[PDB]
Amino acid sequence: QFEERHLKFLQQLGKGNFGSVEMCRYDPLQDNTGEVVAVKKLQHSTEEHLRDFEREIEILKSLQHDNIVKYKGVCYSAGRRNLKLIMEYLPYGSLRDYLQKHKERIDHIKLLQYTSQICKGMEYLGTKRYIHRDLATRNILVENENRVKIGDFGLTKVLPQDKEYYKVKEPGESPIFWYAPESLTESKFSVASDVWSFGVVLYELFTYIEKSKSPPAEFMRMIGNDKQGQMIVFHLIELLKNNGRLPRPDGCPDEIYMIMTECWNNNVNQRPSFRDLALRVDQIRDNMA
Ligand SMILES: Cc1cnc(Nc2cc(F)c(C3CCN(C)CC3)c(F)c2)nc1Nc1ccc(F)c(N2CCCS2(=O)=O)c1
Repeated sequence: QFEERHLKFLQQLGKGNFGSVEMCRYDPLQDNTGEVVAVKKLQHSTEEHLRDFEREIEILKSLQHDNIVKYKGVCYSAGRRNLKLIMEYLPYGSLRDYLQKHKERIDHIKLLQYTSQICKGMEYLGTKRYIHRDLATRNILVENENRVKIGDFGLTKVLPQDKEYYKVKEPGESPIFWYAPESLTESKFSVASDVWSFGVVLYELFTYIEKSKSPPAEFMRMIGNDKQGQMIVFHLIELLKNNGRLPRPDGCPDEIYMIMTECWNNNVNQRPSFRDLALRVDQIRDNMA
């Protein structure tokens, strides 16, 4: 759909797990009438990454929801190598940076608005049996002050038809401080591990991304900063099996922290569903208004 000769580079937006994203202008008339778009590409176009990137593209194309970043197309040159994914451009960047920069205008009601939008997006993913696997505020984007969207599907897996978990071990470093215990121990990913990660996202939101209060800082302080290398993971595992948890963020109401701790159940089957999470969050939001 998009021809790369018209994809005009404006800046690099971010560099992630085997991918990078650039802000470009698609200007096929070359008269500065084209629209600004986001362009995702691989930084090493090997074949596992190309096939996984094709899976990611197909997954994003199959999703249409107010709280999921919009797929716009693909662009290739030289016979389908250098595949690029074209997406809508969201002008406010990640929810992590946005929250860090506007923490004194964003009150609790607004945090719960974002929360409820994230839960609706995640429930829509669950209806397609997609497991996102990388839920974090750095991965949620801000369209405007009233709308956020889940935004990076590079790790998203489709559940097998006969099971409710997906076992995956990738080469790479892993956002272990967002991982459910069964994901750390058995590499099992499910809707319930996405619910654990969502609990961590709720924590993040209510810390307003204060630097010492991030999940990596809190967990490294809890287990001890002398842990170093693979051994860190080991200690984290013990911390979670002895019911060590991230603390209640400053100013967080007890109801919200209880939602968080209910999402951090060691028992996979006792974690709430995203529909219930949305219902509780919406009722709290209505109580506050
Ligand atoms: C699809 C999409 C649409 N619009 C936008 N708008 C956007 C607007 C911005 F002002 C910024 C920043 C704000 C902060 N300073 C540094 C400069 C500009 C920005 F970073 C993004 N971004 C999108 N995606 C995206 C962006 C950035 C990413 F790192 C990743 N990721 C793929 C590798 C890891 S990642 O999965 O996080 C996806």
